[PDB]
Amino acid sequence: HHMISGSVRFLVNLESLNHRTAPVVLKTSTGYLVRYVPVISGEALAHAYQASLVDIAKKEGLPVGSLSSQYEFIKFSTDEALKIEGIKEPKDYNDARRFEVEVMLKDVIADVGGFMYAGGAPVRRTSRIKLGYMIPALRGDEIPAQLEAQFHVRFSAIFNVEVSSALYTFSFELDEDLIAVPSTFGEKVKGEEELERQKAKRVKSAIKALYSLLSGFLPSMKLMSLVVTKTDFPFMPEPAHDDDYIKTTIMRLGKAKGVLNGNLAKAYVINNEGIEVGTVLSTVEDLVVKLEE
Repeated sequence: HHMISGSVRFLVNLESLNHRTAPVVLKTSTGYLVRYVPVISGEALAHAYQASLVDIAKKEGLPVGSLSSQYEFIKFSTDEALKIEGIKEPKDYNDARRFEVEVMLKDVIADVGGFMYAGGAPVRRTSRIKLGYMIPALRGDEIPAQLEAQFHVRFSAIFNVEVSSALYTFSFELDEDLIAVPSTFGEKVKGEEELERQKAKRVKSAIKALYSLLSGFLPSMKLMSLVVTKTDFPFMPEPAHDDDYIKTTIMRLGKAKGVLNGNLAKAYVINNEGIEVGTVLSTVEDLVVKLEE
């Protein structure tokens, strides 16, 4: 299956950021030090992504559900939601596919972003868009000092932090070939013909929704660099911690392609950072257009 994956580096405004935290571990000469630093959750990123997809879908005439249209991504998770949406719950395990397809036909956000209905016969559709946590980018020759300069952490009277911005990174995976494809076991249902007809447009819209995550719910941030891959095998680029993450990504890309017997392995780069790369594009817009091809 074709997937689009990526690793991105953003310069984030600390005032705008400052509340989730996550651990960072430093190996010292006399042991390990664990400190918690501010992060942006994948859930927050997913909300921004899904809100953007709602706007695209409405512009493009794709179906969006009642609650999703209001940027309320309850997404068919309870009987109250189903009543609001006008969808009957699965009557048995064999009705799971009918239900999933009906939900997908009602709401492209539940298709691309997945959903989970808890009930008598539960149905879970995993998200085709997978967004990692956005955490501090651990680059350069003075990593622990930079963390101390940015955050109220000490790796060993209380004043304001020294600096005003920090580099952050996250990674993502979009399983584009699984968009509009049912995930539940069952015999074919009629609505699948209509999903097939809408698939190309749903995929394009999901790719377009990447623009607002990648261009910089979320704090003020500036795109520094990214590498985004297109593979016909599972692949995740290097996290954007080391400055050689783009170079290292291409190395592993080639190796994985051979190991997993792949036919497609394209890589696109945006570099507003001056880092070494070794297809370089100018803007996120140009990336979107290329990923749609």
